[PDB]
Amino acid sequence: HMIVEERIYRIRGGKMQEYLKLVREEGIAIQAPILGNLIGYFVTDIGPLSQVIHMWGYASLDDRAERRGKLAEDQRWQAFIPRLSVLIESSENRILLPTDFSPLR
Amino acid sequence: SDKIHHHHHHMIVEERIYRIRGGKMQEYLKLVREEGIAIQAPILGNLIGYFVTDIGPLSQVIHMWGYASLDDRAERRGKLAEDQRWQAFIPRLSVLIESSENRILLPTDFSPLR
Amino acid sequence: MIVEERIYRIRGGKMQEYLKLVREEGIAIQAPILGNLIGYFVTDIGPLSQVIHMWGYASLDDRAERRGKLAEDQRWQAFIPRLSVLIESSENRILLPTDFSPLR
Amino acid sequence: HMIVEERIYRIRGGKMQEYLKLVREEGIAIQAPILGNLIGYFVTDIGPLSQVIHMWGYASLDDRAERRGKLAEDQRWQAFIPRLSVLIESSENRILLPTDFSPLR
Amino acid sequence: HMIVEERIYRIRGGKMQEYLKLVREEGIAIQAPILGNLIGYFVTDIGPLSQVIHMWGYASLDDRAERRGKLAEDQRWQAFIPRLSVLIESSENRILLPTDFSPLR
Amino acid sequence: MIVEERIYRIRGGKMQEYLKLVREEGIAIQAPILGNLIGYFVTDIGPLSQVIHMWGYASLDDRAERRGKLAEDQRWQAFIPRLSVLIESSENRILLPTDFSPLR
Amino acid sequence: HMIVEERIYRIRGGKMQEYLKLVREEGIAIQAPILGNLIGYFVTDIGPLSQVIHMWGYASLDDRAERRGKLAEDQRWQAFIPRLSVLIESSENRILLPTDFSPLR
Amino acid sequence: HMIVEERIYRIRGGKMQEYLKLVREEGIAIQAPILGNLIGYFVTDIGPLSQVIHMWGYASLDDRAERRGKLAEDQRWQAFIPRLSVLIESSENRILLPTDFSPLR
Repeated sequence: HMIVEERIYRIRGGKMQEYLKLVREEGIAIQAPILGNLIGYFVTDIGPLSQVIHMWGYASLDDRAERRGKLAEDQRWQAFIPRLSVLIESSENRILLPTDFSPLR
Repeated sequence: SDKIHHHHHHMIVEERIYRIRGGKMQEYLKLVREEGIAIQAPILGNLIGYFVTDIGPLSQVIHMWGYASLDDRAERRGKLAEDQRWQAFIPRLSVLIESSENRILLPTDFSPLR
Repeated sequence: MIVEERIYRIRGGKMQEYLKLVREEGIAIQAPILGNLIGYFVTDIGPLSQVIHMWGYASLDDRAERRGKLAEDQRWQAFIPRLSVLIESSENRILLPTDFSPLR
Repeated sequence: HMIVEERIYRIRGGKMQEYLKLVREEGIAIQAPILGNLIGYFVTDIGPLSQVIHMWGYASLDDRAERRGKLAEDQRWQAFIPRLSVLIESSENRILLPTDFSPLR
Repeated sequence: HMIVEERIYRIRGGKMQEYLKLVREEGIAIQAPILGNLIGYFVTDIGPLSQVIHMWGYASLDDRAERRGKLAEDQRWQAFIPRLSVLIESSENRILLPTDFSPLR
Repeated sequence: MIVEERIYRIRGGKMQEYLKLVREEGIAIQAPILGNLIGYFVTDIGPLSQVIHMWGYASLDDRAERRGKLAEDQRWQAFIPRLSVLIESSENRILLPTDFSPLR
Repeated sequence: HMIVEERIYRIRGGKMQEYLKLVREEGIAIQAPILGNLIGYFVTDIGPLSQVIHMWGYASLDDRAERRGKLAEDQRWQAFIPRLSVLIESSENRILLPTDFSPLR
Repeated sequence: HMIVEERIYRIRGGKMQEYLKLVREEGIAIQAPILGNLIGYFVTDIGPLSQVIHMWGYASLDDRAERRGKLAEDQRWQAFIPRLSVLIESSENRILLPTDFSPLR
């Protein structure tokens, strides 16, 4: 019943530490409460490089939309997200459905 | 829900991403459900998640594995290759896989899973 | 309203076969259940042996519910394996119409 | 019969709302009458992100060429398009032929 | 002004010589008179491998559609193409517009 | 004979500037030294903001020598930085015409 | 002087061991003498999977052309290659030029 | 056995010679001792272009992780790497396992 969103960003060359600092020090404190279930947050060591992956869990897809909606209109997030966006070269996401044998489910 | 940490333990995460052959998803899943994960998990030691993509690249499976180091990973993946039940199991699974790739992810110090 | 874009690559030589299956059996089953087929296309210039189809929904919940109904439908279950063997690759995405999209 | 051109653009990080404002307030009023049959204009929510997709109907490809050539010589479009273009990281297109069971046909 | 179609096929591993034989001995003799203007036909030696590229000249895209439609209706092509298509793992095309300094224009 | 296909993606908005540079300055330096320009194209349908140019050579050692001469040419060293800044990505490949290829 | 060719293959799922068995026991004894300078032969453990990479050293690309010609025309190679090819899903290559600070050069 | 890492970078258009100057004159002297086993360093001439490839041999992935840790911490490297990184458009790595019949193994 739970769904997982995987977000995958390609960060501009040289800007990774900048990106992590903003999220570590400001972004995540705003975003996590609202979205509700940060599962994990990663920087790739082997594979595609200058890559961050974050996973978020949700009770449903319309719970997701409601939460993501609340985030988009949060004033602090509105101030924050333009500063992060300028460091992102490309992004994509996908909806993952856990199997009945997934520990995250 | 929330996680709570008091001391660091070093951990890496492997993401494996397979494109399954059209028409084979339920067969792939059934093999893993009924046989493979019961062999695989105890040996590799820390399964994190196992997913089928609903929006994105389709006929796609994604699974995550926690390890202490990359040598620990190598040690455990070598035990798995060496396991007799696995040797009989993996050829039946591998034939259903069109493509595969993996990568090593390092959790940030603010990752709940870490 | 949201639009799901599904994009399939079909096995070389099997395009007419795929379309025949959909035309004569699949779309009759699929369309009433899913509700709102927007378009169904074969690529002529671009990635080739490519089929693209678009479906409208009220929400992602609504989509999930309808597609679950489709997965549970006996005719679909008998049909989809014949179609799946012709699909070499597939992907999809969710599109939000802008406020100036004539389709919105 | 009718053909559909699908145009898929990757917009620079943080510039999506800027891009939309230009199209909403200027571009589309110029472009649409000349090109003739705007079918749809979308932003991707799940999949490749910071992506816009727009579809244009034409009676034939020679007619597409005539109309896109007209657009390119229009003096308002010339003044407009460079302001849009600096926000586009990547672009591509394709020619879709509707099936006899496509509602859009 | 002329247009050029570049068609790009990836051939199944081990099937190249078989693919080339079919085209050399059966296909191209049917195909070229009907499409009208075969420019070049190539096998990649360095790059994506087991790849053939072939380039076709047309006066216009409507002419292309008219000629490609005739090819599709031709009895000999219809008995032929299924044997070639089974060898094609993947395909794509694009329409190239020569520049005013292009030797081919 | 060998054909090299070079395929460039041009930064958004910079196409006309790329073509102007090559038209008025670049190709007059380049073609004589490289020796056999086959074609030069802009993609209208497919990957966009895309330039494709084809070059004929007697062999790959000849190519290496000729592209070597080009990179040492004073005029070309004065030109190429202005062109190069406009190219967002690039790739090339070597194509061997078949025995039934008109261009051979 | 010396050029490097990097060949990168994707092997059909489940066929890796069979592919290496063929190359180890029959292929490489034919191939390597004729091509002259096998630098290295690898299987990918992290990255794109079910992937082999082999690097060949050549004095020049004309010498490569001549030698690859000889290989293609070799009777032993001709008996061997079809059996390997059936296991190859896709392939690609590129020419690498060592820098003046490359130990391999 | 020994493991090989292949690092593959796409360099910004027009910045290649600037990239090589930095590595040739400063970077490689810092980096090669600390990592210990530079196999090769290449620029692609035919294939994906504006592409740099380098290879590093290691005894183990842990030993790799230790040496990359030392490399990261090195103060001369911290001053160098931001200057190189600004020229890199994208990067990726993979771990290769030499076959038992690879000369490099």
